[PDB]
Amino acid sequence: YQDPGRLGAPDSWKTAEFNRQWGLEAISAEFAYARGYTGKGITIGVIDNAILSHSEFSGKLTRLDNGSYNFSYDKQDNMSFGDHGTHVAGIAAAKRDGAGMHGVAFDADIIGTKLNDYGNRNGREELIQSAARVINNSWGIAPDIRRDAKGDIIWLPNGRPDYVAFVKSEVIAEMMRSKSSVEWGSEQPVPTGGHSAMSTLLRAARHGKLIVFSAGNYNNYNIPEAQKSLPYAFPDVLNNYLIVTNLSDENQLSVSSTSCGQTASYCVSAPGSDIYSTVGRLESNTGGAVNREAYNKGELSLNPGYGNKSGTSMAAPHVTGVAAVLMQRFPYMSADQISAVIKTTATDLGVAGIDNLFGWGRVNLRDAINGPKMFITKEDIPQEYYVPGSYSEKQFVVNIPGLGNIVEPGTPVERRCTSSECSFDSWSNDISGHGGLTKTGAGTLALLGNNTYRGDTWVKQGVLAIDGSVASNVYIENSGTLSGEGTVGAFRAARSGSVAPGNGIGTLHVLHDAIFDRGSQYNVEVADNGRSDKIAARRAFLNGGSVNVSLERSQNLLSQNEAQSLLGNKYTILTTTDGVTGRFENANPSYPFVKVALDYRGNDVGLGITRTDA
Ligand SMILES: [Ca+2]
Ligand SMILES: [Ca+2]
Ligand SMILES: [Ca+2]
Repeated sequence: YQDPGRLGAPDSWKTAEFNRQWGLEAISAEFAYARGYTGKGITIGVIDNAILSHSEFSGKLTRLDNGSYNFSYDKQDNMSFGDHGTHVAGIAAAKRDGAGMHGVAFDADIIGTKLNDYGNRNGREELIQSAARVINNSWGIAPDIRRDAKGDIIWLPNGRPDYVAFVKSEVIAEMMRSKSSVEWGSEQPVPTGGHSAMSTLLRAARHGKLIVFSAGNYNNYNIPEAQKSLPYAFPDVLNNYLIVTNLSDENQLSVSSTSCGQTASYCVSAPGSDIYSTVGRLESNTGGAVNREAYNKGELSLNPGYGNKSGTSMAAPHVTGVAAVLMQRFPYMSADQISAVIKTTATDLGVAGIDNLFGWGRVNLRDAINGPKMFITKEDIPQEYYVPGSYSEKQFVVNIPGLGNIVEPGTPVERRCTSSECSFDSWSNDISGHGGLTKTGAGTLALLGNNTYRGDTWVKQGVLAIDGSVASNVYIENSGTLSGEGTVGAFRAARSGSVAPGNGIGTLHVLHDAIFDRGSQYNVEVADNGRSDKIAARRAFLNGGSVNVSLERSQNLLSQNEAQSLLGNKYTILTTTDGVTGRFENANPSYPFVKVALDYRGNDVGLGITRTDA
C-alpha cells in the first residue's frame, strides 16, 4: 500500500478507506494525521469480547486471556461469535493499509483482555502493569426494562426498550456505600479470576491510565450507572475517567444514547451511530446449522470481515483513539492532562457550556492538537454538575522534559521523551479558566494564544516563551526563563530566574509591574544603531539583578572585540509609564577599556557600551 497521506495536506488523508468510517471526518482526525500524529508508539488496552485475529490488527495485537474466543449460545445451542471487542478495537486502531476502514489511532498497538469467560487468566493486573496508556470499557450494567402487567417488554415508539431511568441521588449513594471496599480492593494486585470491576478500574486510574467508558444505550432521559459515577467516591481520579455519549451526527445524540447526566464534568460526545468497523462471523461451511455440534465436527469457520454497529460502545473507542493520537502529540503529558485537552477542546453542543446531554461536547482532534483551552478548577464547573472534591488542583503542571529524559518515572507508563515536542512545544489555543500554569522540565513551551486563565504562572525550569498574551502574574524561579515578544500581566524574577525578551531581539510587554530580585538575570541582546531587547512595563521594581549583554542569538556575553565594535551605542532596555524604583546590582560584561553602563532616566533604563571613565 502506497499511502497518499502527506504532512501539511489534511485532504490527502480523506481516502476511500478513511471515508468508509464517517466518525473520522466528524472528529477531524485528518488534521492530526497532516501534523504527523497517528498514535505511533502508543499502546491501547481493551476490556471486551476477545478481539479476532483480523488482517486489520496483524502485527499490532496482543491478547492476555485463557486462549478461547467469546461465543454466545441459545436454548438450542445455536452458536454466535461475540464480535463486539473486534468492532471496538477496529474503531480505535484498525490498520490504515488501503483495505476496509482504519482506526482513529491507526499506528497504535492493542492489548486485549476478555470482559467475560476469562477462566483464571483475566489479564487485568497484567493490563494495569503494561504500557497500555488508555483502557476502553465499552460495557456496563443495563437498568430494568419497564414491563406490562403480563411481563412483556414495553417498547417506545422510537423502536427502543422503555428502560427505567437511574436516579442521580441513588446511583451516587450506591457508589458512596461501595467506597471503603472499592478503596481496599484497589490497593492489592487484581486476582486472575473472580475480581471487582470497580477496584480494577480505580487501580488502573491510579497507575496512570486513562479510563474510557461508554455512557450506555438506555435513552436520553437516562443517566450513567454507579460504576461510571466512581469519581464521586474517588474525585482524585475524575481527570482519569471519560464517559462517552453516542452522536448520530456532528450535533445530535442518538435516540438510544444515555445522557452524560451526573458525569457531565467528565463526559464527552463522539460518533456512535452506524459505525463501520472490523467484525467476525461464525458461519457453516456446509450450509447447515451454526451450533456447538457443528462447531465440534469442524463444519464451522470463524471469518473476519466488516459490519455496521450503533451504540455508546462504538463512541467510546473514538475517544480512546483520540487519546492515543494526543499521547503522540503531547508525549510529556500525563493521562489526566490528556483528559483536560480532550475535554476543553471539545466543540460545545446543545445548551452553552457543560450540559447533562453532551457534557463538554464533541471531541475535536483539529482543536485538541493546538493545546488545552482551559486550566479547569471547581469555579469553571456549573454547580449542577460539580463533583465534590474534584478539580481542586490550581496549577496545570506542564513538564517539557527535554529530548532523552524520562517522564512518569516509577509508573507502568514510564517512558523516555524522544520526539521534538519534548524539547520545544507551542500551544496556539486560547487558554481560559480559573487555573494557572506551572512550567517545569529543561525544555521550552511557547504560548501563542490570547490567554485569559486567572491563575498565576510559575516558571520553575527551562523557558516559557509568551508570543500571544497571558493576563496572569508570572513568577520566574531558579533555572527558569520568561521569553517572547508577547504580553504578560506582571512578572517577578527571583534569584537565578531569567527574563530574555523577544525570539532574539524583541520587546516583552508587561501590563503591570516588572520586578527583578537580587540574583535575577536580564539577558539583553543588542545590535547596531540602538536596536536591543526591551521590557515595556507599566512600572518597575529593581531590587537587584544582573543585566547580561550579548549579540542576537549568541550563546556568550559580548567578547572584547564585539564590545569595542559597539562602543558608543545607546539602547533602551526598560520603559515604564509610572516609574522605575531601585537599580540593577550590575551589568555584564566589563573589560579594562570598554564596559556596559546602565543609565537610569527616571521612567526608562538605558544601556551604553562606553569607555571606562576614559
Ligand atoms: Ca484498514
Ligand atoms: Ca453544551
Ligand atoms: Ca532577546
